[PDB]
Amino acid sequence: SGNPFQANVEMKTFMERFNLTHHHQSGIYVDLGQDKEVDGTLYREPAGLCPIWGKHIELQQPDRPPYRNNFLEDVPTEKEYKQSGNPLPGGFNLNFVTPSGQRISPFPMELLEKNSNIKASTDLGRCAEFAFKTVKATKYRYPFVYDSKKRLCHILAVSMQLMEGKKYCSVKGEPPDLTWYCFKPRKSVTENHHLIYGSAYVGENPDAFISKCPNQALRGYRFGVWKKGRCLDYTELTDTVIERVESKAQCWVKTFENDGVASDQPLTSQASWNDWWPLHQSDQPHSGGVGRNYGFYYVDTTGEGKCALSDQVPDCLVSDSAAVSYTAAGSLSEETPNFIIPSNTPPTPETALQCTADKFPDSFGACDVQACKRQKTSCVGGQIQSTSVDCTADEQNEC
Ligand SMILES: *[C@@H]1O[C@H](CO)[C@@H](O)[C@H](O)[C@H]1NC(C)=O
Repeated sequence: SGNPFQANVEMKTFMERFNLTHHHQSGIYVDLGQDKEVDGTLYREPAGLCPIWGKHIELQQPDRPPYRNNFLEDVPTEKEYKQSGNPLPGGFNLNFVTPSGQRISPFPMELLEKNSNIKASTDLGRCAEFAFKTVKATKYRYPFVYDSKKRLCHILAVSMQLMEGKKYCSVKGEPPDLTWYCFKPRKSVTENHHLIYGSAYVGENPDAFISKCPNQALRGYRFGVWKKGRCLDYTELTDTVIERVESKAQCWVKTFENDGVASDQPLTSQASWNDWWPLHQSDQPHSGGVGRNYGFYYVDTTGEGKCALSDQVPDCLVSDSAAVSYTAAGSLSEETPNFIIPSNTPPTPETALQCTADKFPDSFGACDVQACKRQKTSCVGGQIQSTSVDCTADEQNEC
């Protein structure tokens, strides 16, 4: 009878957007899928094509001045690090100033929107284009953070994303001998949803991410894989991790902070006070975006908020009007926000899940005799429905 989310061009192109292995093509928790040579040494470089919503690097600095514990503060100056002693004060922000003595980052969006050289149609893409178009003279492309609330575009001099261990870096000052404070990738239930992280390469095709990335939570559907002639949401799969959550927010954080998330990160040196970029290592992994990136919040039959998490690139959806499907790349929110909608170039449709009952009639599958359930695909108040129901009484003789 067919997988309905595949028996259509419109469906296909739409299910493709959640496929992070396809367009994003790189680590999400850590993103370092490319190499680039600078001053004769080979460094890792972020390369993912998709923007990562809510992602910030949490620092672990001492809780005393001069330490701000915010990665959007400037990379420190030599003088500032002379004054502070170990570990480094400051944040990850590029702090270069042009010859004119004008400042690179953070850079105002109002300036970008009125620049012809900036050919992107959306504010997020403009920042991205700017990241991509601006790097004593190198070919390295810094990753960037768009502060979408302050409309400032940040270029990040530091590409490192994760450092831990008493062998590498200090935590809150301890041990006190270490040059670097530790830091990791974070997503928070409450903090910083308005920051967007990305490799420069989001900017090469500054409009592409609009339809090739899973930017938003998908409200009212669970990620699923087509099997045994029906859509199996992750709960029905053996490889899936399921964790009890208190709010749909924790689930979303989990799709990004779980152990299996696409990660391009066992370092082999104490970074110098000045090494803003990971070194290329012989055995470095490139995830390509393969990972436990996918997940949804649902409530089970007993009233519990749960969180299914899978590494299976989904190819069908199970309707569940309470559910929200998250990935590592996109936002908690499910509303297209103003900064990825052209300022004007008409918007690109996703009508892939709109329907009428007349042109979209109840279609039933054959009986999965192992689960004694069958696919039913319908249209209810203008939206596609996809669930696994009871077989007929007849078919039941076979389970
Ligand atoms: C996702 O994309 C990759 C590479 O483009 C592909 O090999 C894989 O089959 C895709 N997974 C799907 C469509 O479920």
